[PDB]
Amino acid sequence: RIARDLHDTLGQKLSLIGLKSDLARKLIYKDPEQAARELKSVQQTARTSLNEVRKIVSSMKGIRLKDELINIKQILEAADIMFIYEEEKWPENISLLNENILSMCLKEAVTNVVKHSQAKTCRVDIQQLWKEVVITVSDDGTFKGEHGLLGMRERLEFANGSLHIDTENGTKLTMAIPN
Amino acid sequence: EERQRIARDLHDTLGQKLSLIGLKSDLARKLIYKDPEQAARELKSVQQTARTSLNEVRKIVSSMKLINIKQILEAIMFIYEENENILSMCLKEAVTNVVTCRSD
Ligand SMILES: Nc1ncnc2c1ncn2[C@@H]1O[C@H](COP(=O)(O)OP(=O)(O)CP(=O)(O)O)[C@@H](O)[C@H]1O
Ligand SMILES: [Mg+2]
Ligand SMILES: [Mg+2]
Repeated sequence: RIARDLHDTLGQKLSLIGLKSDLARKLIYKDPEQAARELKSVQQTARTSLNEVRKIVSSMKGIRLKDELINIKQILEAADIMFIYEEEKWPENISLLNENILSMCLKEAVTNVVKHSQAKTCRVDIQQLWKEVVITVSDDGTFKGEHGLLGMRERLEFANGSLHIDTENGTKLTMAIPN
Repeated sequence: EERQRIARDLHDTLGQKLSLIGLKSDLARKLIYKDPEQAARELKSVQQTARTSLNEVRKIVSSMKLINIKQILEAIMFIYEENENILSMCLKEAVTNVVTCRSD
């Protein structure tokens, strides 16, 4: 996973930084022009490696719940669906990891609204109850069915939480996760 | 805090090594003609830092992914007589540092 990306994209860059380096050395007196070229190559590869790092560190830190909310506001307004959120007391101390899980889920949910729902409006509820945080997303558009969905289910279930789908007044997704 | 530790270490050591590869590379370039033996020295320095980054990636990977302490002690006599993450990592470092040990 994280290991294959690290080892591969980053590994291959770093390996290459060494090889090109060593080549440019071999050419300092025989072909200084070609040493020079080789090293701009080195610097370009090193810069992009820094990008790779950025990305990896970003996945592993996890998206924050708050930031995911902000994001879904943006997304729905861009799809012209109306964003309703009656703000209430914030989740006590949810896991840093569980909070990512919720953010990822909420993401794919809201996405499915802008994609299939034909919805006018979309409600988002975040509430802390018992020793578990539950987020609800409903949308007033007809359900189109009966990847992403089974995905939420599983992420959330290895988590020890659950997912429900209700297609009576649209599609109301309910994710719950322990802390 | 474990994915948080890992993101942090990756960004730390690899952040720095890659900037250094940046700057040194750029220097050797500046020196190809005005000072080639120095350009060469600089570049050996770049290769070495690429090596050590490869090592660092290698090790972090190893943290996500006892016989070993025994033969590492051999190569200095040791005694032993018989959460997983924290305990194995911490004992590994413990004996790396001691390199008689039942704890030495
Ligand atoms: N809010 C919604 N309104 C209406 N239908 C929905 C819906 N959310 C999901 N669906 C239905 O579920 C189907 C598949 O959902 P899922 O998210 O698993 O796949 P998808 O079609 O979004 C592509 P991906 O697998 O890349 O997400 C859709 O084709 C659609 O019929
Ligand atoms: Mg989908
Ligand atoms: Mg030590």
